[PDB]
Amino acid sequence: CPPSTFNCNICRVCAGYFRFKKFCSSTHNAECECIEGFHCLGPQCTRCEKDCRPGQELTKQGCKTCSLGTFNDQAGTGVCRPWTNCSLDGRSVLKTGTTEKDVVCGPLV
Ligand SMILES: *[C@@H]1O[C@H](CO)[C@@H](O)[C@H](O)[C@H]1NC(C)=O
Repeated sequence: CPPSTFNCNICRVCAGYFRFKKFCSSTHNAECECIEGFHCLGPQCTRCEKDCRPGQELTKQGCKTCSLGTFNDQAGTGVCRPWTNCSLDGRSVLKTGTTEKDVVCGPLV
């Protein structure tokens, strides 16, 4: 297919933020994937999106901010998880929660 051997047509080129997932051959077209530090945005991978910051998680529709009351301290990986509930643990709140940081509970009251 890169030399004219035509259903085979013209080969896709994977450059920049794209690299080759599957190389082109006589039987099939080349397939792209996103470079490390990036992920496919949409089902066909027409765009790449930068891996998510802390305070976000990777969904099927790209990076999304953690919903209020959840956090993700990891950069480029992990899931938004609920804040520690100090009250259920018999403790009080010493430092409040954020999208990036869990609540810090105090000593046993
Ligand atoms: C902890 O969970 C209890 C039980 O549902 C609830 O009363 C309390 O408001 C919760 N607090 C936080 C900070 O999540």
